[PDB]
Amino acid sequence: MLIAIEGVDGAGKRTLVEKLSGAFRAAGRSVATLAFPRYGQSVAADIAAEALHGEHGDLASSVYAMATLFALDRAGAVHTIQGLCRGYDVVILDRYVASNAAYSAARLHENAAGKAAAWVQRIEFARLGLPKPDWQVLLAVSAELAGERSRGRARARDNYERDAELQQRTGAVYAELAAQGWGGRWLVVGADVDPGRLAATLA
Amino acid sequence: MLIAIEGVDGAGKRTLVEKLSGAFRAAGRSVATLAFPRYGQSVAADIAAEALHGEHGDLASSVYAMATLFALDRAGAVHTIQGLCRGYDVVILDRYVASNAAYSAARLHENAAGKAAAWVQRIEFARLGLPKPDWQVLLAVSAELAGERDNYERDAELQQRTGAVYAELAAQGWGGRWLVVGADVDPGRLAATLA
Ligand SMILES: Cc1cn([C@H]2C[C@H](O)[C@@H](COP(=O)(O)OP(=O)(O)O)O2)c(=O)[nH]c1=O
Ligand SMILES: Cc1cn([C@H]2C[C@H](O)[C@@H](COP(=O)(O)O)O2)c(=O)[nH]c1=O
Ligand SMILES: [Mg+2]
Repeated sequence: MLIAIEGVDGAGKRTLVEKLSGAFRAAGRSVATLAFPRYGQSVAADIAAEALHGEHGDLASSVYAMATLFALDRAGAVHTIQGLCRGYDVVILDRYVASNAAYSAARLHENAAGKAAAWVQRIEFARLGLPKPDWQVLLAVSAELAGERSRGRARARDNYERDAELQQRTGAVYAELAAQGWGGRWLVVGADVDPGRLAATLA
Repeated sequence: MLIAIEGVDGAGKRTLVEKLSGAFRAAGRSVATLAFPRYGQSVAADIAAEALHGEHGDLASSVYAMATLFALDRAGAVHTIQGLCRGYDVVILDRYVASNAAYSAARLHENAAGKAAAWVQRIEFARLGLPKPDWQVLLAVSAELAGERDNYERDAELQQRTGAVYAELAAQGWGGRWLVVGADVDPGRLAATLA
């Protein structure tokens, strides 16, 4: 059971993942969680983070270069994810493939029907062989509240987080992805969602 | 001993790799060779080539992104390089870390003493762990002779400036000692000089 948690920056994903893990375990299911990008476990991830903070020359200026590094990070995580799914009943991922599609489209002012979304789909699911998630849960939230959360919980904000319009468009692209079942079945929830009920719903 | 053969497209690196290897073997030394980018064996390498052919949107428009891909390709070969270095007296690499410094600087109109070349050293050698070559052999060729024999290959201006950064990397001893040679260099004398 592979579950992916998606959403904009400051949406509260970490928290949702926490509550959901407990609920699942409460219902006796073994849970494992993994977050992307894998800071500290991937050079591709680390360079991506440093790039979002202005480092590495013109790296961050390329939408596809950034998407590639995140995709390369997940690719190096294929055996890790398969290993988790084998050792636990529920594997929960804080951010996954859909993140790349939502942000890349948003940075290019494209929607779910744009080239970037389709490109991410082919690259990660078809070529890099990333395991399709059984569930993609979009934690939808107020753009203002999310923006403020990042501002408060800030370590300094990167170039994506300081881009209020990028965040709004990313929220919108996410909604389109969820509505059309991009990459599988989605579940849209709010911050005030009941863990136990959500868990019972997903599993 | 780890040896890297550097040079622009059309310099004749493969031929030199072949001759130098035969020379070392004749001198009673085992030799293994490896070529970069590892097209067909690396995803980073393949995406880079594809990007150089107009694929993957705006990826190729970024100098550092392209540079990062070639470096990640080399990173994936560290274990292979370390295995060769343990098994053979001489390991010859057709294109290595200096290629990234040369092409990146050339794309940015920088010189061997600039930011990009310094960046490549900080990334590949220390962060990624690529062994620093004992010798970097530059098969120097003028733009005219090279021109006589993707986005990069098609750019003569880029090829010319790349040759220029190579000439400077060699003079400044970027990443270690260098040797400049021509496609007519005598294998035996070269092997004796590198021994
Ligand atoms: C995982 C991932 C993140 N991103 C974006 C979303 C975030 O702005 C940023 C970093 O991811 P994030 O999980 O927000 O990291 P941090 O812990 O540093 O806040 O990059 C992508 O564009 N694609 C991806 O595949
Ligand atoms: C290995 C490597 C190649 N390149 C380049 C030069 C070539 O134009 C292209 C592919 O190399 P190739 O022609 O030897 O197969 O990528 C870099 O810019 N940096 C590197 O580190
Ligand atoms: Mg974030």
